[PDB]
Amino acid sequence: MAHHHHHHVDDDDKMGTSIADVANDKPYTVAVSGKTITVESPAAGLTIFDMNGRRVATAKNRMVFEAQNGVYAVRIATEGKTYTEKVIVK
Repeated sequence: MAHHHHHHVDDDDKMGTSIADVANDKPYTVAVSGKTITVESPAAGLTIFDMNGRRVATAKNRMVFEAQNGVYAVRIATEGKTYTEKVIVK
C-alpha cells in the first residue's frame, strides 16, 4: 500500500504512546475499571492503603481488588525509585 503509510511502534523506547509521549517509560502500569483496581509492575512490592492510610490490601507484581467508593493510595516500590499513586473511585 503506497497510498498510505502506518507507523507501528516497537519495544525499546516507545516511539509514540496515547498517554503522554514524554511519560510512557514508567516501570509500572496503573489501570482502574469502575470498582476494580489493577496495578502491574514487573518485580515490585505493591501495597494499597485506604483513606485512613491503613493497609487494606497487599500483593506483588500484579494486583486486583474490588474496592468501593473512597480514596486510596497504591505504593509501587520498584528497584530504584519508590512511586506512590492514588486511586480515587467515585
